[PDB]
Amino acid sequence: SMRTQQKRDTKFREDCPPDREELGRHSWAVLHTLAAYYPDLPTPEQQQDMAQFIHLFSKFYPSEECAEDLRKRLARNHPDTRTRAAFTQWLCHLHNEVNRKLGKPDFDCSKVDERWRDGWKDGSCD
Amino acid sequence: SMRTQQKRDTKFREDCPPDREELGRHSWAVLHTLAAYYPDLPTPEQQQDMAQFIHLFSKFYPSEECAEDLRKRLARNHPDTRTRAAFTQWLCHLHNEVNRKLGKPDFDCSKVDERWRDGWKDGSCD
Ligand SMILES: Cc1cc2nc3c(=O)[nH]c(=O)nc-3n(C[C@H](O)[C@H](O)[C@H](O)COP(=O)(O)OP(=O)(O)OC[C@H]3O[C@@H](n4cnc5c(N)ncnc54)[C@H](O)[C@@H]3O)c2cc1C
Ligand SMILES: Cc1cc2nc3c(=O)[nH]c(=O)nc-3n(C[C@H](O)[C@H](O)[C@H](O)COP(=O)(O)OP(=O)(O)OC[C@H]3O[C@@H](n4cnc5c(N)ncnc54)[C@H](O)[C@@H]3O)c2cc1C
Repeated sequence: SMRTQQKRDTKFREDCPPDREELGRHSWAVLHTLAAYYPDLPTPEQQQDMAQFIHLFSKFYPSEECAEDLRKRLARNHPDTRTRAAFTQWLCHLHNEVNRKLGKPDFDCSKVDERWRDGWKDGSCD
Repeated sequence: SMRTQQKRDTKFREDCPPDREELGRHSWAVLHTLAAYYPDLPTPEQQQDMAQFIHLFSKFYPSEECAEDLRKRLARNHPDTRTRAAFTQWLCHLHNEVNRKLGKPDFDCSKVDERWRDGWKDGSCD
């Protein structure tokens, strides 16, 4: 007809405030990348500090419906910050809870190191 | 000649681990958007919590040269979390310190609400 709700075909200026979905994509990128490089043997102070960082993220996330849903999840499913393996997996399953809520498919958590740190073992990121 | 160092012309798969520059763009988007929606009259607990969030961000940022430079800055220039106006401006000047370090121009901090929350007053984001 002529307007379209397909955003890529409408709004061409990139230096605009993120919307809910764009803030979501930036935020998952930040969280999964921080997790990907977290220590395999973090000190107790680091484990405490990462748990507090996730908690404080949930207080300040500015999409209020998303933030409320996050604070509820963290109440039933505290972050496992014991190791890089535990924390990267924990955050992957959390992200999948949100994907399922929104009708998006599960991401295969076995792929988290390829996706967020190492690149696909086929070399398609190189 | 035939390879190019212009990344947009080389690597076409978007679901790859962010590099230093891509993690930077996601991270500034997250920080400036969190700041944009912070309260104008935050409680003392919120002011404390936002300062700790920035500190913990600086401990966990996984590009180590960037993170070290950040922790140095925060030692000389503590976050002003007293109000939304103070904090959005504080974070803009911090981002400009990094821009200057890297040979990028200053961003006009008077534009921060347009850029990160409201959209340009000319309506080019609508
Ligand atoms: C903490 C948080 C809570 C949110 N809650 C809500 C909400 O309650 N309601 C709402 O409408 N929106 C919410 N969002 C926004 C939402 O999750 C999506 O970010 C947004 O809808 C964009 O979806 P997307 O399809 O682009 O992919 P996103 O879900 O943004 O995913 C980005 C990329 O991450 C990778 N990925 C996907 N799943 C995983 C996984 N499980 N582990 C590792 N990598 C993965 C994929 O490569 C994907 O393209 C929230 C976002 C955040 C960061
Ligand atoms: C905390 C932090 C520290 C970093 N330290 C380093 C480092 O020491 N060395 C290094 O090589 N890289 C560092 N980076 C990465 C670096 O700042 C850039 O993110 C990266 O080089 C990409 O640059 P860019 O030109 O795409 O724009 P970015 O600087 O990523 O900016 C993204 C967008 O933010 C907007 N913007 C720019 N400046 C401001 C401002 N002052 N206030 C509000 N909005 C603004 C503009 O619209 C811009 O396009 C760091 C990033 C972070 C988040």
